[PDB]
Amino acid sequence: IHTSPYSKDAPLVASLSVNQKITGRNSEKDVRHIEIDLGDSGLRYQPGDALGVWYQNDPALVKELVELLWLKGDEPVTVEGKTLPLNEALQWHFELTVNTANIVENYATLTRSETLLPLVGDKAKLQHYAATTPIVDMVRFSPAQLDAEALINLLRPLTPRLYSIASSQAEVENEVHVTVGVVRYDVEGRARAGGASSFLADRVEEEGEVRVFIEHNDNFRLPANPETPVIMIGPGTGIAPFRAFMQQRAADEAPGKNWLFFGNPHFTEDFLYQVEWQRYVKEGVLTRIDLAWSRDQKEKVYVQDKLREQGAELWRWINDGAHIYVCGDANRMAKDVEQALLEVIAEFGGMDTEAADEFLSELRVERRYQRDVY
Ligand SMILES: Cc1cc2nc3c(=O)[nH]c(=O)nc-3n(C[C@H](O)[C@H](O)[C@H](O)COP(=O)(O)OP(=O)(O)OC[C@H]3O[C@@H](n4cnc5c(N)ncnc54)[C@@H](O)[C@H]3O)c2cc1C
Repeated sequence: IHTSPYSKDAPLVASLSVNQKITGRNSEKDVRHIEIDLGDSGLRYQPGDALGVWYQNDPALVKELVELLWLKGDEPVTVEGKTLPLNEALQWHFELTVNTANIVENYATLTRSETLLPLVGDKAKLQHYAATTPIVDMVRFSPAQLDAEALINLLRPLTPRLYSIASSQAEVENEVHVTVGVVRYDVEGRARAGGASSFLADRVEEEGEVRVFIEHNDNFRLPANPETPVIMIGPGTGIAPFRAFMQQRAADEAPGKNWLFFGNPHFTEDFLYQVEWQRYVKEGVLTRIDLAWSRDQKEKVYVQDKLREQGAELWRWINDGAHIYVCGDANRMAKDVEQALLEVIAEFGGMDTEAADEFLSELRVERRYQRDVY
């Protein structure tokens, strides 16, 4: 019923309409609010879905790599059977911004780096090297000749990055919006960044071309049912889909109660989309909002601490049939929010541990505990 030309292979050639820094002038983060125009295409998506974004590497990063190897583009290389100049394969077809244990160990072996060979066969050193030294600086630090084919052989194909959608088409129309944290760091003074997030944030697009597709997520959806209470836990860039949810519930005039738990380092710099949350609260759509600012005062505070502190009202909402949503960092945040939810269930339901556990699992079976963590 909704088939669509357009997918990860065959993406829509869309364009960039807004690229706006959303963190204040003293934040440590660079977060962009992006809006991509979907023209005529009819690309459709629902709150909860994600936008797949094809990206190109930075041409100044390819150039730095090409030059440290003594090559230029000129060098023909084979990518999936077609013959291309090396700087095109590097800009469009291969990953340059993520280093791995495997790429280090292979590059070490291949070039016989005098300086990286001591890492070969040592997992912990390899992962540590990779986790701190991007490809381009591994080559700076270990000069060695590499043909263009041996260079391409070593790299991993480029793949699109997924960004939770931050808009509802009922509000925005033929537009998609996304909330991108831009990965930025430096090695000795050389500015480095995430391939896709820095592409969106700094390069291709000027107001300008982007290749996109929808990654549907039927396991991350508002209640069909405008009256069911929703609980939303999305710190940092995890707030995206919750901006999709609220655009939807405001446009549909759903009367259901909505609660947002949000968190980030500083109230005055990292309150993503702060004046929307104020208008939502003012219009009656956002019922409750709890905020955790980790760096504003000494003791570190996170959304899990706020869940714990609102346990009793959380338990009352859960008992009113609330849906619970978690979005954001899978590594520590998802796990710490889970435990806090288990502790709220145990303490305000009457149960302790295994029963709290069965209770959350029943909520998930049942589709009242949905997560999009990454
Ligand atoms: C379903 C889903 C939804 C998502 N939603 C969002 C979203 O709403 N917003 C969002 O921002 N992201 C989201 N992401 C994550 C996003 O897809 C990306 O993985 C993220 O944008 C990073 O991609 P990148 O291309 O910019 O960087 P990459 O190029 O993939 O790289 C990150 C890296 O930089 C290096 N690195 C970083 N810092 C340093 C340092 N100091 N020292 C040396 N090495 C370092 C690399 O080795 C690795 O660490 C989502 C992911 C998924 C799967």
